[PDB]
Amino acid sequence: MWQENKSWNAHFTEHKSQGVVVLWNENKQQGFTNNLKRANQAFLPASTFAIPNSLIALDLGVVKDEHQVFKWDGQTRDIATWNRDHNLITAMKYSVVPVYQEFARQIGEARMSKMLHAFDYGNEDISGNVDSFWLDGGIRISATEQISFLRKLYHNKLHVSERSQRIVKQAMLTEANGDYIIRAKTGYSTRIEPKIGWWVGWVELDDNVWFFAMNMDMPTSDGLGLRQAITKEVLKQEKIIP
Amino acid sequence: MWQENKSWNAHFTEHKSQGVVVLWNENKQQGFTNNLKRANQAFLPASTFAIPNSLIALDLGVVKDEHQVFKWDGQTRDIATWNRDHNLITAMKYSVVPVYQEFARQIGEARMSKMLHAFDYGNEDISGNVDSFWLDGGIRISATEQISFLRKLYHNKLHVSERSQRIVKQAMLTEANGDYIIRAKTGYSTRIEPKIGWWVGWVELDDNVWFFAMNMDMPTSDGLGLRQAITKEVLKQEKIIP
Ligand SMILES: *C(=O)[C@@H]([C@@H]1NC(C(=O)O)=C(S[C@@H]2CN[C@H](C(=O)N(C)C)C2)[C@@H]1C)[C@@H](C)O
Ligand SMILES: *C(=O)[C@@H]([C@@H]1NC(C(=O)O)=C(S[C@@H]2CN[C@H](C(=O)N(C)C)C2)[C@@H]1C)[C@@H](C)O
Ligand SMILES: [Cl-]
Ligand SMILES: [Cl-]
Ligand SMILES: [Cl-]
Ligand SMILES: [Cl-]
Ligand SMILES: [Zn+2]
Repeated sequence: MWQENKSWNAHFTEHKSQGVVVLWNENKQQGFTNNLKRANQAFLPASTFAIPNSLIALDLGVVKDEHQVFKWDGQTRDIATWNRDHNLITAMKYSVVPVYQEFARQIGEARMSKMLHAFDYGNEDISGNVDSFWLDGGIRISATEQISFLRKLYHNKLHVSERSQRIVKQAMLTEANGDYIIRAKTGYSTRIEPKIGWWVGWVELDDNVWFFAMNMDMPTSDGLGLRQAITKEVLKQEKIIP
Repeated sequence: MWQENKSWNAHFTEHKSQGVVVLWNENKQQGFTNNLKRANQAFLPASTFAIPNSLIALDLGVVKDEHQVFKWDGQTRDIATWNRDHNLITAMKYSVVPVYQEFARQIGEARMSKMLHAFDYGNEDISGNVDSFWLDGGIRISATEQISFLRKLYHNKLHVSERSQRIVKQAMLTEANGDYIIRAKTGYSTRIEPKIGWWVGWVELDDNVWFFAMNMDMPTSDGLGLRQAITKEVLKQEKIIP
């Protein structure tokens, strides 16, 4: 069911990094990770919460479709890509928290809490601000729990409309070529130690789907690109992508 | 509305090719092409008919979803990738005609004809075999008419279910990265002269969509890569993609 491949640790060490990568082979129903312990340690989701947030906002009508413009509120913020108008697609690409904070406010505590339990998402705890608990509140999720959640979304098995799940998987589109499609979401948790980076999603092949969930210590922002780089090095090592 | 930029002809001549590239800027409602007349010249759609064929097959229940497997019929054909099982996604990726011919037969002449008129697709003429009319029958469509049809598909404004249009646009996914998304379908018409290549689809940017339809004379198969190459060289020249 679960095998620990410690050879993947070389990909972390070669970049002076530490963390965990979790892969799940959907065809054979087998999981693989370099660190079974960290694979099951729960962290703040941070921007990876964009996925369940978007599904709920769509299903409840808070967002009509992927085209609806979310106008800038005027306030100029630290990340330049947030200082512009956005829709559901671009909000996910640039992890525009103000947009998702508005999503959560209109959803409300009671509906957020019920939906996350319906999703079986993480520790299902929204303690803190209804609109920042995924950044500095009580919600925690592990890499293996991210896989379980992503597998339901892939199969349209989440307790929301099929349309909601199709739209969010469209927004998750990150890379595509003749060899594979990657649908994924990055995360960068800074408000509580340990500071970590996330990359969760899956790789679509012609005849299989490989889900992945990785997190790594991120004491500084210069190594953010290692989230994708280390994951792809493991994918390349396992001959899942060329 | 329309503007002719004859400088793009260099991209055809430098490859000893002739053809047309038609671009449509969705935000500005403006069109650009190297050849206004050939932009309106109608040809057999060939494999680009996979788009309306898939929409109809989905809307009528011929195809249940993008996962339904269509078993290889055992008949060994010249294109190896056709000699395997396929779903709606890999059927479009590998242009598997036998799959689409099975689609057409189950749709029927009467429903095929009614839907192409509802789609306002080309000259709406299905004369010939119900399972080969887009290959060697009477249907004809121009590059500008392809854009007209694709614009309706993008906006979910075709006379089919929204789910049907979302699934087909997922199957059209051809390339994606941090700069753009290309949803498109290639074509290669070899049954009736003149032999031509097609590439129709659109480029998704953060804040705009650039629809494109190109076709070119294809006397020899070694030029098939020029369908994408010439299109991307024009896209680069217009600073649409890096
Ligand atoms: C979500 O976790 C946070 C935001 N998400 C990300 C991320 O997933 O990378 C960032 S960092 C952002 C991405 N690249 C930008 C950059 O370095 N430059 C443009 C120079 C910054 C956000 C912090 C959310 C909690 O804020
Ligand atoms: C459709 O027009 C025909 C098929 N479509 C294509 C095509 O769009 O390329 C081919 S060629 C085949 C599939 N893609 C491969 C390719 O482009 N190269 C590797 C060069 C090989 C078919 C002929 C249909 C009517 O047969
Ligand atoms: Cl933040
Ligand atoms: Cl699992
Ligand atoms: Cl998609
Ligand atoms: Cl053929
Ligand atoms: Zn060239």
